[PDB]
Amino acid sequence: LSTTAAEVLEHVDAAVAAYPEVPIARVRVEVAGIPRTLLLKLEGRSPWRSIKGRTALGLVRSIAPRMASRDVTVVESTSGNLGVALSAICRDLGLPFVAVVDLKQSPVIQAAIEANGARLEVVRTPAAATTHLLDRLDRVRKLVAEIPGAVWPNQYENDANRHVHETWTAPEIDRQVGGEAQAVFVAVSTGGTLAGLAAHFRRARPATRLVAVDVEGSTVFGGVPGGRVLTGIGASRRSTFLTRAECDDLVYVREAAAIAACHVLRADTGIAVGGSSGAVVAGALDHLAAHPGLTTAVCVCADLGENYARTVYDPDWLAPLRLTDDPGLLRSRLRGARFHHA
Ligand SMILES: *[C@H](NC(=C)C(=O)O)c1c(COP(=O)(O)O)cnc(C)c1O
Repeated sequence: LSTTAAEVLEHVDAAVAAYPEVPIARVRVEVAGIPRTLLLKLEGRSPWRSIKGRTALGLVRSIAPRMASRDVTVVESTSGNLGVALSAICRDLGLPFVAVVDLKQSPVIQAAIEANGARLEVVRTPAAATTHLLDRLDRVRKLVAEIPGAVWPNQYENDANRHVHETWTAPEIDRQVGGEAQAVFVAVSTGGTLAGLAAHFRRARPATRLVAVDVEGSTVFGGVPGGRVLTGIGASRRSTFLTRAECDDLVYVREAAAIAACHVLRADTGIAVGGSSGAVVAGALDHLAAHPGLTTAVCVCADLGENYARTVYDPDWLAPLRLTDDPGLLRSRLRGARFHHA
């Protein structure tokens, strides 16, 4: 171990011992005449305000031994959340960090990345092309060549991503509500979270249904990429970590139901979840309607609504999509679903 590498490892292990337990909010909603409990795993209640704080620590740990000195620049592609966490860890460690982003990124998340002193490399792909991710990966490789010291953790293929969720995220959930949860709903982009959770649950709770939630136009599990307004959830490439056989079901959600879920849940309970979380809640509403015997499920909520305050919760961003922020109208997009505290 070099000097820089020993320290990084130690910082990462301190962050992990000091990482809080992520809470669960218990919510009830009647679906097709049958009451259901949603266990919302609120991963935005966390130091870097998303689940990707765990991902980021997993990844930094894996790239530490590659660090000779403090010359190293950390480069990574992100839709947002991983940026914030890697950005913060690198600020805390004194290591420079370049975040490769595109124009679709949530402004709130982009601002939290800049505030951590990262360098933003914006990619100029026009919003409503389908090559954003490939263009980001493209630009990352240009930067790894053009910058000495440069180190790419590769969230997309680095097994540390799935591994952290298998060994940390999934046991915590299991320990909290494993005896109760008949299903777990998980949004996909890289697929590392679900691949990790699935690896844990298929061993420890085989009877628990694992359900991927994705959005229209995402090709995590195959298909033809299409344009999307939501971020975090969805990718224009197949997952390295996960195939369709590794989970029990897969539901795609229209983005307007995801948006509707965000607003209605907030109105009904005061829990404001992030965009992918709304898609997960919408997806669980659909899935439970088709499964009368499923009455308790975890929704893994990747982040919270404060990250989307100038998109998903902004009346002006919604107007070009023909949507209000009126909970009553948006409830019609969820078949009248009503949430309450359990
Ligand atoms: C993670 N997405 C990112 C690509 C990132 O750069 O942070 C993500 C996900 C999907 O999680 P995976 O483990 O499948 O990548 C879902 N929801 C949000 C908000 C998010 O940041």
